[PDB]
Amino acid sequence: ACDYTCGSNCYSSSDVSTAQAAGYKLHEDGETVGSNSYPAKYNNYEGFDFSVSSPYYAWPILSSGDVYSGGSPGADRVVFNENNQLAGVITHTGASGNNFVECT
Ligand SMILES: Nc1nc2c(ncn2[C@@H]2O[C@H](CO)[C@@H](OP(=O)(O)O)[C@H]2O)c(=O)[nH]1
Ligand SMILES: [Ca+2]
Repeated sequence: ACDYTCGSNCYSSSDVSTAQAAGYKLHEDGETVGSNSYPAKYNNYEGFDFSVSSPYYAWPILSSGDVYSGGSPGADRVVFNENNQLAGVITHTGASGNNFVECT
């Protein structure tokens, strides 16, 4: 079963931890990759009910299993905070415009 389901993409907790670790590392080094400069600040316009405190940062999680290194970020993102705590997993899939919805 999927720990997180983003559209047709299935993710396990291990997939999320691996992606989060990569994104947090770049965050601590102040380095960014991709046209959207990930890891990027996530303002939570959607108003998701995250249990951990902000600031939040979004980092792409890929359905291929590989860690994001630039290029197309796809539609899914892992959101983490300054303490390297997981806030949630979100996606543009099934969301209007440039908004996000949570993966179930
Ligand atoms: N939907 C959404 N986009 C945000 C938020 N904070 C920052 N953004 C950024 O703003 C852009 C959308 O206006 C997003 O790019 P993306 O659409 O390429 O993912 C994303 O990087 C937020 O809270 N919600
Ligand atoms: Ca996987």
